[PDB]
Amino acid sequence: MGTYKLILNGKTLKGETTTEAVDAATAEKVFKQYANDNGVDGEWTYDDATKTFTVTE
Repeated sequence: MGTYKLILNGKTLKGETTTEAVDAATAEKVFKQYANDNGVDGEWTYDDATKTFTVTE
């Protein structure tokens, strides 16, 4: 597997968490719960080189 670094990059608040899965779609699907619960809903963009997945709002 690979560890995806979730970075909440919002217009009011931010967050930083980490979760590993077989693919990007699982990282996104799972973290969306927390993202919207925390108050961030934006553009989900991934970088496999850095293993980062930023939600920019």
